[PDB]
Amino acid sequence: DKKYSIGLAIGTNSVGWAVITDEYKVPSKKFKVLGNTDRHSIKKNLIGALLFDSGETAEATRLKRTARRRYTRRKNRICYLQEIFSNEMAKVDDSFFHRLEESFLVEEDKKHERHPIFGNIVDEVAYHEKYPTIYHLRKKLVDSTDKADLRLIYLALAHMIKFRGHFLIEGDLNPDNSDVDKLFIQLVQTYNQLFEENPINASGVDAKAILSARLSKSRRLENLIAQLPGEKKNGLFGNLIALSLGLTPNFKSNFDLAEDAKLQLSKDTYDDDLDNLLAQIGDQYADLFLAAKNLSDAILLSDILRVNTEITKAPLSASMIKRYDEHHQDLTLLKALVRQQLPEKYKEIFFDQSKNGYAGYIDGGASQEEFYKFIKPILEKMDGTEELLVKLNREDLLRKQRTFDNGSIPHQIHLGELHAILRRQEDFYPFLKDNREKIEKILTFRIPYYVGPLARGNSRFAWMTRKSEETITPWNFEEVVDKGASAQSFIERMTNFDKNLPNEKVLPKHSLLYEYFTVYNELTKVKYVTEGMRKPAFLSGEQKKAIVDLLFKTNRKVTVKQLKEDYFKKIECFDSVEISGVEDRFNASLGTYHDLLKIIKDKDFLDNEENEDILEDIVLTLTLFEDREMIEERLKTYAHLFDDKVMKQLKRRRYTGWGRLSRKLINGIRDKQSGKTILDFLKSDGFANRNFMQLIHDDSLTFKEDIQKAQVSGQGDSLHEHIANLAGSPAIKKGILQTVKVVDELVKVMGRHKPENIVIEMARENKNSRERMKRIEEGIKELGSQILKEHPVENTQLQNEKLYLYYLQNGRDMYVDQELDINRLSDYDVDAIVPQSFLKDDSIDNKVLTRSDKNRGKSDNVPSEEVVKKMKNYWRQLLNAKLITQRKFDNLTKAERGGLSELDKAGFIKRQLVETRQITKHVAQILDSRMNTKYDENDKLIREVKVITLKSKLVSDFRKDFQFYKVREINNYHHAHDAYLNAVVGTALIKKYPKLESEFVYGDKATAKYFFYSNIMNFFKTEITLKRPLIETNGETGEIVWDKGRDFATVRKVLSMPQVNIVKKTEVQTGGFSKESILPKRNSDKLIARKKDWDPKKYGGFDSPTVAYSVLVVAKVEKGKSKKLKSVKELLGITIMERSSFEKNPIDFLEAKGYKEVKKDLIIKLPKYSLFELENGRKRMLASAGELQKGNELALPSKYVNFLYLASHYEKGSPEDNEQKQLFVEQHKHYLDEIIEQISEFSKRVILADANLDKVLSAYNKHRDKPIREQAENIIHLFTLTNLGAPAAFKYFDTTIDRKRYTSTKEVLDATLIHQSITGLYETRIDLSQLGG
RNA sequence: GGGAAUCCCUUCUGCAGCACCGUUUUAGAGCUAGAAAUAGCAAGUUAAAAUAAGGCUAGUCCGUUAUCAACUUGAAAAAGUG
DNA sequence: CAATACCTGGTGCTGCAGACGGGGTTCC
DNA sequence: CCAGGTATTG
Ligand SMILES: [K+]
Ligand SMILES: [K+]
Ligand SMILES: [K+]
Ligand SMILES: [K+]
Ligand SMILES: [K+]
Ligand SMILES: [K+]
Ligand SMILES: [K+]
Ligand SMILES: [K+]
Ligand SMILES: [K+]
Ligand SMILES: [K+]
Ligand SMILES: [Mg+2]
Ligand SMILES: [Mg+2]
Repeated sequence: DKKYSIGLAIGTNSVGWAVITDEYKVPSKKFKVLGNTDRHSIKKNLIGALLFDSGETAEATRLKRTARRRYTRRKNRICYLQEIFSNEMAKVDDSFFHRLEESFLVEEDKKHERHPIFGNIVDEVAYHEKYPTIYHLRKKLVDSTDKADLRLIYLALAHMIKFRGHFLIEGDLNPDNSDVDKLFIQLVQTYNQLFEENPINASGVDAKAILSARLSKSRRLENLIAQLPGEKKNGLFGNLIALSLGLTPNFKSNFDLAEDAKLQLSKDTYDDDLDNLLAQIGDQYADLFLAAKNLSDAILLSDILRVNTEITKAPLSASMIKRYDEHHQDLTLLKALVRQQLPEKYKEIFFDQSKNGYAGYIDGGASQEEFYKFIKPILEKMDGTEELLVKLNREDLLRKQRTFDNGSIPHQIHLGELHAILRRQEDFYPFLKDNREKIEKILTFRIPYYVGPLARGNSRFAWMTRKSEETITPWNFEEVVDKGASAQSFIERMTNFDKNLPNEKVLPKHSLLYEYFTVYNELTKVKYVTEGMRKPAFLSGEQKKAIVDLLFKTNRKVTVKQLKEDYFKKIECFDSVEISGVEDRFNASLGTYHDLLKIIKDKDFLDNEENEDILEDIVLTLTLFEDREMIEERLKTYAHLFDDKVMKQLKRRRYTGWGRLSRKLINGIRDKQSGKTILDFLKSDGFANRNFMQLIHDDSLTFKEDIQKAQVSGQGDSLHEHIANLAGSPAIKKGILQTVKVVDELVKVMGRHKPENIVIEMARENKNSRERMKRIEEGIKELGSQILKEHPVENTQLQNEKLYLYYLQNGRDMYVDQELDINRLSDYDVDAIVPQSFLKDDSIDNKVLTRSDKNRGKSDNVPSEEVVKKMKNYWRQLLNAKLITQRKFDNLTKAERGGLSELDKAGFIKRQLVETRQITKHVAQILDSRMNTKYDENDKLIREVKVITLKSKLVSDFRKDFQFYKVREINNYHHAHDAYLNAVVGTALIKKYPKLESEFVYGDKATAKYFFYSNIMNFFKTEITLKRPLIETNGETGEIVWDKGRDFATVRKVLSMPQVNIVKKTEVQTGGFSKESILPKRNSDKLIARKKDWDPKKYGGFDSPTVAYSVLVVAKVEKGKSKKLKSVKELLGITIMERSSFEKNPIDFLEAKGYKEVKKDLIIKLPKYSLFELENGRKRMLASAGELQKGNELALPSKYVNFLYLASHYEKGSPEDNEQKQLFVEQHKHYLDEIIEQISEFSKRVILADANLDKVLSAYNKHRDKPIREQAENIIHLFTLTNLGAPAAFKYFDTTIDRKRYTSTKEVLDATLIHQSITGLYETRIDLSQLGG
């Protein structure tokens, strides 16, 4: 009675729970029932499962929040411009902005004339005739010298400001890198300057048309190279052109380089990458690569601007007008062609918005892509459509001006047109001259990402600090906003403090002191032996100093070969030396030292300790800030120390990331007796050579004492705060908090008696096609492969394992250097790099596509050495293209390092059994600290409750070994059953082997451990491979842990119990008010106004609102023309938008809806999934205010569940055991009819879907000659009809059963409402029939 | 067992700053023949404004995450109840 | 009222911090 | 993908 344990199964949508006794039995209690029914108590088994909707991330909320801010600020830009235009526009047209503001209104509601620009129909029609698009007006106002109407000037400037373009490019544009011809010519000039003996004849080469052509980068490269005889695309000039076109050329073979020189102008590394390449071949080639960069800028701009820039200063608007003119010409030609050749199709093409013709393209919902797909065969079917087809395949036919690709347009182009119009019209309007830079600033200004929202103490997201308390504008931003303090707070609010010194900021990752620390920390544990030496020796202080000065300060990376040859041979005169503590090359390195040595070119400055501070500060500025102007402002204090050239090169250098220790810990605090810092000991510590860990843990030093003193205790978090700050998915965090609440309630159930053990098991948890396609595109263009050209793929298709592996392997076998056939993927094998017997990893990271798995070698180990020798280079190419990860490459190449040792296999099995994920440890810590709170005489924790953590494989193997099978589709009982089995297995496992507590309980020979952990669960078995007692006891205590004659029967009876407390968490719905779609006007009271005065009957709006929670209303409503009061009882869905109004005053809200004399005390708040019971135990859940969900569980008996598992081949064993299971299936075939009858009785009692049940019965009687396996597999599908929750469709073979929905909630108003606690053991039942007259 | 620093990374959480579309109502004089029903043709590419209703704290801020059985108290926060 | 069937905001970019899981060097 | 809103049909 008093002693019990708890089993828990923590999932993303469920928390299973069970209470067990000494004999692994589940108790049952009488629980009091509250309410107004005649039932005063109820018998409950202490087993169940809480169900809840998934916890959501904050991402969608954040995207909507930032979009909201962007809409507000766009409006503010327009408002700034209008404030500038106010007075003079009032002189010209005192209602122009008023007409713009009310343009959306219907004429009935307009307070001014309905024509926006000019206020009369003649002028308006004339305007549209002269300027059919806004880009016509923009080009005119840029080119013309005449004084223009102020309203048209405003419209042009406002159109530029409202849709200003991206900010991906820093600086200014059109810096004479505009022409592709001239930059190509200059690239030829530079190349011919370096290679006089090998010049290129570029005469007659139309570089403009070739490089700006609308074709793939590689195709344009091929076109240009074809125009150059004796020049190949992978030559030097070909690689430069490929770099300008945006490809990833490898300049290695061009310059006979050893280090691969892959360059892409888009990658962040290029600025350093080039500097690396230029380090090997010299700086004579710098001019060449920079000329190629200029050419790249030219080609990128030629993508956007398709017009000659010498006829107009508005090339973008001119290109839009080109779109318009070609659209007009081609539409005229297409209309004439269709009239002549296909006159019957003309109406469908140009009049039917429902079809994807021109009518649906302009008036319907047809996109440019859909319109091209619809009209492609029509153009092919006709004659004279040759050039129209050319334009269609170029995606340049009948184009609009506002299109999806206009995202390419940089803001500098709109800025050029804006500045041009201002320059034209400031000659006539003085306020345009005085406010020119102001309007330009309105277009150009961005709030920096490091500043955040410009709040004033009412934003939990803001961090900006102001230099003065006044309104921030785009023009006073630098003066009002403290950009320095704001940018510093942006980082320091997120960065960790030193854990050893909690009040000390952490050093920058690339700090010189930090890398000195890391290098000395690694170097102090290096040992070496020679011949005459008796014992390996540490490196002395002088030796480490010499190694740093000779190797670490002359090479970016120091290898063990460099250590042996460049020091031990050159200095110590050793011909042979054995090194330990480092393999291949040192992990740490003085990278910042070499960066700054290249930049400032003063090694003595870098080595002088007096400059330490300065250098540190500099790196800090390069790490703390990312804006080059702010970096310049901060480095200005050291301008006197370096040349202007060095200062510029220093500006361009930037670092990211932070270390993990503070400067005060590394080189600040000093040991009391020695007076030496941590770094001082790392540089020299006699013959002990203590490292960081030893230094801060040595009781003979002051470091440990000072670290203990420096720790501070912050304000303790709450349970919810602690769980929220955990590192994990918000879904599993929701599960964790629910688990803790379940444990608290269970302890209260057991009379505040704490359990003996708590066994917890956390489920392994596994758009995305977009990320996969991004990976494959990047890796293939980085690879330089044409696999996407020769074989096109949709991102969705990549959800196929084998095809995704095909593209990740560039269509090649991973074990044989051969090509694979896409059409033969069904014949190929997917192989685990490390076998799944050892590592149960089914990720693409551990899988590989090969023709035959036989070719991997031996199945017991990692791929053989022969395969590695064959395929290592191909694997390295796949690695550098990110097509395979480093771990995948290392597992693939482990055979050359000995392959899998026996220790590796032992560790793999141990991993399969012992849980090591950090989040599970955090849950165990939470439970352990809540259960165990007292301390003993030695002030050590008293662990009354053992928190055991198990992995899912233990209970899964238990179920499969002792035929306690699970079928998830039958019902939700399997969560509770998993919890029960977790408790049983964990308690029994630690009872049998107490020494396992260290492995399995929270708190403080390889063949032998492999054998042991593989045979840890054999004590449950009676006979193993190739016998054991029926009673299993503990060896030392003699206590019984498992009775194989009685306890298995207990587990069976527990899993057979029909009454299981499955509780669906009732939740108030939150989030969006309704569907986002802005529907057109319609006569319906379902439409919701998008603005207070926008009557949806005239303006359209939203519908489909989400009900936050329903409310039971008992009141009277007026009836008929007489308004006679009639008593009612009904459900009112309070929408999310209505919730605040309803809660502020419920009576006023309800009376506004029409209810009179509302019984205030009878108002019942009913969230989603509110439980109601009707007749014959039939239950419903509240799906909404006008729909219900299935509220019952189908407790299918255990015999039928195990039969369904075995018959369907759900998941083997000995062939004799296989045939025993097959013979049992065939001997119990009648279980099929018995299961169908169980389902039918359940559906007639509870589901009440006459049509669906009859159709299912007909479908079952139709496929009775089908194989037993397939019939069982589809019986599994049938349980969707009876599953708890929302109805859904399901297929029995090819017969589709659509969901029967409960579109009415009238009945629950007279049924019994059931309020359940979190476990469901405590209930309050309210007979709703006793409400209302 | 647990933990630390470094290397190669890997995956995910949280935050800020932007762009392009979409949609919605209005504006872009449709014409001719019919009494009209309708028929024959012309035309189409653009813009304004909104983009959670809105809020007070009035900021170039905030408004979709997390958390929530019932009951007794409680203004609430919370505690308590089988 | 029951069956039925439709519908459902999307794309692209920049910058930053952190923990996580897992191979390796060294330690507590 | 779900699964609740909506209108159409009856
Ligand atoms: K009017
Ligand atoms: K050629
Ligand atoms: K369209
Ligand atoms: K190494
Ligand atoms: K930085
Ligand atoms: K100077
Ligand atoms: K919520
Ligand atoms: K939700
Ligand atoms: K509940
Ligand atoms: K590690
Ligand atoms: Mg707004
Ligand atoms: Mg638009």
